[PDB]
Amino acid sequence: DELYRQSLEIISRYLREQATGAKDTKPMGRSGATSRKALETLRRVGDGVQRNHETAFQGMLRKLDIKNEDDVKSLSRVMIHVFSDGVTNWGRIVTLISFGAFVAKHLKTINQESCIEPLAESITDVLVRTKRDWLVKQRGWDGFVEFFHVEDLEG
Ligand SMILES: CN1CC/C=C/[C@H](OCCN2CC(F)(F)C2)[C@@H]2CC[C@H]2CN2C[C@@]3(CCCc4cc(Cl)ccc43)COc3ccc(cc32)[C@@](O)(C(=O)NS(=O)(=O)N(C)C)CC1=O
Repeated sequence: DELYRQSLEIISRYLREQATGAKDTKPMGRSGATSRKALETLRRVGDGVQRNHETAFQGMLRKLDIKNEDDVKSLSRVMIHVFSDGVTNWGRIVTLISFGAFVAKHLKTINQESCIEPLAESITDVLVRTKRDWLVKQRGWDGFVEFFHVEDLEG
């Protein structure tokens, strides 16, 4: 399952990078060039979403009351409720992943770093396993990179 593997790698790296503040130096697996550009895109676009919606992000986190492994496990049900049961577009996918990074940073601050990788698997599961058809039709991560591509300015 190339799409799942690639999705997991991108999502995991972003969540880990966000939580630790350090870049992972290990090579990407398959389709490395696209995965690199996807991660760079998430860095640009996800960071903005977290700031543009700072108050709501803090509010949702407080509402979820995330303390440990059991609470982190319960998030899949909530992701299905909120994300899967709605329209699909790249903006909503970025918000899914960006709030994931927001949760990962919370896990770091409460010294629950070990829950970050399971969280990343949970997000990947919801995204790929409920929206595969849409993702394929939109050209997957290549489509993601193309969608958010910014032209160089003249002059
Ligand atoms: C306009 N926006 C961004 C702003 C919305 C912020 C939202 O808060 C609204 C105000 N609430 C927070 C409160 F304090 F409880 C009062 C939530 C902050 C995270 C937003 C909820 N989640 C986050 C969520 C759901 C919660 C659990 C979760 C966990 C992980 Cl690890 C990752 C993602 C998620 C599913 O992913 C989302 C995808 C798309 C949208 C919203 C998603 C959205 O696509 C979406 O559908 N949001 S919404 O259902 O709440 N509604 C505003 C349309 C995001 C969107 O439209």
